[PDB]
Order: sequence, then C-alpha cells, then structure tokens
Amino acid sequence: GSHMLEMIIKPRVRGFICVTAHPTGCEANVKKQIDYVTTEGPIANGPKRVLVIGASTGYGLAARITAAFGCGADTLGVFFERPGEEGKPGTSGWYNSAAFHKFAAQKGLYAKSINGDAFSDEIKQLTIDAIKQDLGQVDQVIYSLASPRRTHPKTGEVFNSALKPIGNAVNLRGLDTDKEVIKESVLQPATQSEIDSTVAVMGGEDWQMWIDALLDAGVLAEGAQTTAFTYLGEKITHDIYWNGSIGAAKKDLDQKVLAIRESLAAHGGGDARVSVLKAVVGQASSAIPMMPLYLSLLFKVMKEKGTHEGCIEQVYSLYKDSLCGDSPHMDQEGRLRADYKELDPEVQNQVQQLWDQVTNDNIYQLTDFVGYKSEFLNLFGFGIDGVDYDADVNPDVKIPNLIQG
Ligand SMILES: NC(=O)C1=CN([C@@H]2O[C@H](COP(=O)(O)OP(=O)(O)OC[C@H]3O[C@@H](n4cnc5c(N)ncnc54)[C@H](O)[C@@H]3O)[C@@H](O)[C@H]2O)C=CC1
Repeated sequence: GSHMLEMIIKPRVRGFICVTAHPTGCEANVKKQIDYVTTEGPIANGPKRVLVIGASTGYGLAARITAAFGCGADTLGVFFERPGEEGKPGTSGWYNSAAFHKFAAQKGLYAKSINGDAFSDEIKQLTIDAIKQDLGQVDQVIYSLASPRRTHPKTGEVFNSALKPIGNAVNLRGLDTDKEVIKESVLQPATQSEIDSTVAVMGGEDWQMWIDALLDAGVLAEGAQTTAFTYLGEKITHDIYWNGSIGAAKKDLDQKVLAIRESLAAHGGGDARVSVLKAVVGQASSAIPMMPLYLSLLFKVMKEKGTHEGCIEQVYSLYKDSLCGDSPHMDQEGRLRADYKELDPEVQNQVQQLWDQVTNDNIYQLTDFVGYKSEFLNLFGFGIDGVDYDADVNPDVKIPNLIQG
C-alpha cells in the first residue's frame, strides 16, 4: 500500500502558525509566480549569475523567480527549511524550492540550493564552493534573510531579535486571527540589550560578512550588484517598526550599504542598494498582531485603487524598474524604493481613517480580512486553483542539487 507512505494534507494552525504545507499547492503557487513573470515578459540587462540568500519563501523566492524566469539567470539559493518525512509535511519553503528546481530545469536554467544556517561561516564556504565549481562568479547577490535569531559565527552567542518600541511603551491595536477579535496590547520599550540583539540579527553585519567572504574568496564578479530588502511603512507602523527595535536594525542597513557600494563601485562599476518593499502577508505575519489588521486594511484600500500586489509583482518591478532599468526609484539616503504605492498619501489617509473605525463587528465590512486569510493559506500551498486537496500525496519531496549544511 503506497497509501501507508502518503497522506491527505490539510492546514493545521497552532495559534498563529500553520504547521503543515501542501507540496502540490506550493508547486502551483511557485508556478503562478513564474507565470506572472513570463507573462509580464523578459527583463533586459539583468544579472545572469545570481546568489539569493533567503531564497525559499516570500521576497527572496520572488527575487529568485524574477532573476531566473525574468532575467534568464542561473541561480544559487540559500535557505533554512525542513524536508518532508512520512506523515510529517516539510516546510512550505522546502516544497517551494523543490518546485523551483523542477521548473528551472524545464527552462534549461541552473538551479542549485544550499539548506543551512546562512549566518555561519561554513554555509558561506559551501556557497563559495558551489559558485567556483559551477558559475565561476556571481553578478548579483540578493540578501533576503528573515529570522528571529542569529548564532554569531565567531562568538557563538545566540542573539534573539526583539519586536518592541523604543523610548516609551505603546498601545498597539491588532487582529488576533485565531479568535478573530480586534485586540489592543501594550508593548514595553526595548532594553539596550534587546536593541543591540535585534541589530545583530536583522542588521547589516551578516550581509557585509557575506560580501567580504565572496570578495576574499574571489567569487564576486568585477562590478557585481547586491541589495538587501527592508520595510519602512508609514506612520501607523512607525512606533514598532521603523522607530522600534526592528527599525534600529533596518537603520543599520542604510549605513552598511555605503561600505558595500564602495567595494563594488571600484569593482567595475558595481552597485549596492537597500531596497524598500511593501508590506505583504508572510508566514509570521502576526509576529506583530498589528500586521494582520494593517494588511487587511491595506489590501482593501489598494484593491479599490487597482494597486494591490504581492511578492512577485513587487520584485519583478524592482528588477525591471530599478535594479536593471533606467527608472531607478531613488530616495534621499540612496535606497531603491518599490513601496511608493503603499505610501501614497491618500491610501495611508484611508487606512488611517479605517484603522480608527474597525471593530469586532465590522471587520468584514471595513477590511479585506477575507483576502488576508486566503493569501495566508496560499503561502503554505492551500486554497490554490487546480489542486485536488482530496488526493493523497507523498510528503517526502526530494530536491536534486540540494546541498545539506
Ligand atoms: N511584509 C514583509 O514581509 C516585508 C519584508 N521585507 C523584507 O524582506 C526580507 C524577507 O522577508 P520575508 O519575505 O518577510 O520573510 P520569509 O520568512 O518569507 O523568508 C525568509 C527567508 O530567510 C530564510 N532563512 C531564515 N533564517 C535563515 C538562516 N538562519 N539561514 C538561512 N536561511 C534562513 C528562510 O528560509 C527564507 O528563505 C526581509 O529582509 C524583510 O525585512 C520588506 C518589506 C516587507
């Protein structure tokens, strides 16, 4: 009985985390993103050898798809995901990457991946080894890691990021997606240890270590380009994000990009940019219970303007308009901006007005909580058109050219 080794996979939510993922739906979700890119069409003058650090979900996956299927790039991806086992579905990023390798091969594109802690020196060395064997050098490095923790590669100290305001405590309104209630909670201000730790995790040091490793090992091409992703948002999120602990980390990136640009700009006119992207649903949205509410409002407002987008739409335009084209959406500290439609004054004014009106009773009248919930499930391969969720699947989906760290 093959059925002994297969199962019907359904969403299982433990609080705010979906702990299952559907391999067929994840494949279909990747193909939907690829098909968006191929439908919008190729991007000229892009990189042809791309390293994506954090390439398995979210914005890093979108960059990997954009580079490969938009720019025709060979792509080496680094991520940290759990393979499937019998009776135990792997993480969505595992299945996403399996699909990516499948579709890349179909198009005659190289796809190799490294599964392991990108903060460590060993993973950096495995990545260098892979570039040397296969690509010689890479033309572009996407830095798209998101983690709540970082094990320092030298000291071994384990840093945990904090998601707190700075200075004063703040009352943050939010949406509990389990209870489906609007709820306010008071977050205490970050300690200095919490700030320093968040800067260590989501700051720019590891990005810098990556680039200096590739340079020292000589696998960074003359003039190569590198970008790290960031979020600024608008006032509604300023207290906890931009001006809070995680914002102190993102502020470390506007400093680090300058030293990185210095090194690349001497290397055949390469370039480096912090790239600012819009808010989207991700696996850990509810890491701030404010974000499900903000997203539900933002979605409705932007859908009414025809400007709602997800990861792949955002990153495709980042590549076509700014990383490769001559509409480089530059701002005053030299950041590439793709988030301008979210920050539109009238959008933010409308989101603000609705923020003050939303209650337990009018959530579905005032917000796109429906859309938030659907896009959340889509991350894990659920709710996808054309998938037969009644069919058995083997959760142990394997990936060729997957280097296990
Ligand atoms: N709304 C959003 O989610 C926004 C996110 N951003 C930025 O985009 C970047 C990606 O964020 P998301 O797409 O939200 O996250 P994500 O959770 O979807 O993916 C994070 C990636 O990092 C990888 N990763 C995590 N820890 C790792 C480790 N120790 N070693 C190797 N790989 C590891 C994961 O496998 C995955 O590939 C971040 O810099 C984030 O600040 C920017 C704007 C908005």
